[PDB]
Amino acid sequence: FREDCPPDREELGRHSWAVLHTLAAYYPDLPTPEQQQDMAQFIHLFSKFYPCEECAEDLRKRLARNHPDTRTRAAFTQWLCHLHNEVNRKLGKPDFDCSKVDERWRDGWKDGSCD
Amino acid sequence: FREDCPPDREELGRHSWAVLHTLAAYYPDLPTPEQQQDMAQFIHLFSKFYPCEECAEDLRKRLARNHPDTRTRAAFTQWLCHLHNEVNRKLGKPDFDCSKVDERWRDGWKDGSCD
Ligand SMILES: Cc1cc2nc3c(=O)[nH]c(=O)nc-3n(C[C@H](O)[C@H](O)[C@H](O)COP(=O)(O)OP(=O)(O)OC[C@H]3O[C@@H](n4cnc5c(N)ncnc54)[C@H](O)[C@@H]3O)c2cc1C
Ligand SMILES: Cc1cc2nc3c(=O)[nH]c(=O)nc-3n(C[C@H](O)[C@H](O)[C@H](O)COP(=O)(O)OP(=O)(O)OC[C@H]3O[C@@H](n4cnc5c(N)ncnc54)[C@H](O)[C@@H]3O)c2cc1C
Repeated sequence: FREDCPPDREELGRHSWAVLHTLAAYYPDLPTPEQQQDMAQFIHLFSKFYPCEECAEDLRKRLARNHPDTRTRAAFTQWLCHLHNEVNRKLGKPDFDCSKVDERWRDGWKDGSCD
Repeated sequence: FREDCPPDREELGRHSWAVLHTLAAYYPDLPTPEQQQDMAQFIHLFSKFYPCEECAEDLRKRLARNHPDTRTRAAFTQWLCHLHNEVNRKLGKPDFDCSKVDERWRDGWKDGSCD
């Protein structure tokens, strides 16, 4: 019941996926070379400091198997959605439909259910 | 009432301070030179992509005025608490007592109110 407590692994995960998907949703459609480098490196550095060891190793192996595609906002928001679905699958959670990621993390649902 | 909606600036901020303070709380007490460099750069890259423009410019000016101290976990968790209090003050919110940051973001309150 006490809200201002350290978050657990699941709470830290929800915070972290919200931060990552939100950063992705606003990344440029046409990023410069340096922004593309900087986002890849951000993701790398995120995985280095993520404080759940099991999460982070798993994750660093995932990233080795599937490198951040930061060429454009489309590629990068989708890449990150595919990444997050691998973690969902690993954990027995259903796939998120990646075609909804702009709705979910930038624009809101088209039916107006977020307004 | 619909929970799976894009977060607003305040919601994105709570997610983001939770992610940052949590990363800090678990940073090493004796980080290697490369970890020290990597955390400074992480913070820099975070400020580059943070998607609230007003938040980010403000923030990039703050960081120019007061560089991330990543020499140790003590210095870095405190630095980040001081940073977050400047944003609190800017916004008319009261100071967070930085002496509580291990309790709040790693260990839980000493009275056991998080157990
Ligand atoms: C980088 C990272 C690695 C992690 N590794 C582990 C691990 O190894 N083991 C472990 O137990 N936990 C791990 N976690 C935590 C875990 O993924 C969940 O965050 C936590 O279990 C809470 O799950 P949840 O059901 O609340 O939804 P979350 O997975 O946290 O998702 C939050 C919301 O995002 C939306 N969403 C779901 N999937 C996608 C998607 N593919 N794309 C866009 N939006 C989506 C949905 O609205 C969902 O409610 C990791 C978290 C992160 C950020
Ligand atoms: C980097 C960054 C820059 C931002 N810039 C702006 C801006 O320019 N303008 C704007 O309107 N909003 C900005 N925000 C959002 C803003 O700071 C708040 O997150 C948002 O207004 C919600 O505030 P809150 O009252 O819910 O608590 P938050 O400030 O989000 O804090 C969440 C919790 O952290 C704990 N806490 C509070 N202070 C500290 C501290 N100093 N150290 C450790 N723990 C603490 C408390 O438990 C608090 O409830 C920024 C957010 C971030 C992450």
